[PDB]
Amino acid sequence: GSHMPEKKVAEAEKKVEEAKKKAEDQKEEDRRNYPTNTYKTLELEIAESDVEVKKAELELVKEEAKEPRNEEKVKQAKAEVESKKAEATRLEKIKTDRKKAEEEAKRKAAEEDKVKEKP
Repeated sequence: GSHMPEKKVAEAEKKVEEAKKKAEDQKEEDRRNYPTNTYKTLELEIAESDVEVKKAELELVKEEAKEPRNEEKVKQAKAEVESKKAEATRLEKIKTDRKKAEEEAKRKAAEEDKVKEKP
């Protein structure tokens, strides 16, 4: 990392704020889809978990180069947030497992909506 590191953490924080803003767009789901209570939309929690690993990398860009440059501690912490990336990616399995489970024969072959595919 480094750069001062203040430079790298500040410029990447501006990015992590757009990342947070888009996860709040999927929160808009988890407050509009409460009405319906399908709300718990793993697409949100996937993005939010991986985005908070990205956040956590910016925190370690400080704790390398502010700092005693005990280079082992950023690297340790990368392996810990890599486990949290694996958790974000394990929710990516849950949205897929949901998708195949909630396919309650939606494709009745008589939905009429098929006209866009088979005119």
